[PDB]
Amino acid sequence: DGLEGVSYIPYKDIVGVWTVCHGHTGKDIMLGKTYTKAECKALLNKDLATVARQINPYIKVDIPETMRGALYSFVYNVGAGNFRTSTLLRKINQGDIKGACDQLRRWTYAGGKQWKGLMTRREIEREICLWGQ
Repeated sequence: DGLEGVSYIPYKDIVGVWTVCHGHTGKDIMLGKTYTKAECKALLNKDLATVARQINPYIKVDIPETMRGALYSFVYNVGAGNFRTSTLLRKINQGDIKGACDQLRRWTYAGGKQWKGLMTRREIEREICLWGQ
């Protein structure tokens, strides 16, 4: 029972890049292969671990494990080099969770990319914002 909006067979995106599962790209993709749900989750695990490797040095405080997972999903979608990522991490490091929530809530109705992964953008907002309350 495949998830809505997940392609289990690799396809070329608009800019010509092979993609599969939760927006996975990379030289590891097997063209023509029908991926299982478990394999798609393994690719997501691999991609989020890569995000974590990039941003962990910039997370300087202990945070709830749910907030951590939310941050990895955020960065996976928005990009580690985006100023939005830098400002979000800085606010969390400072304990300005309300400020982090405010930042995220500007984008609630943007509605751009398909958010990739098993979390939704609203779930990320909820995770950070519910700690600000």
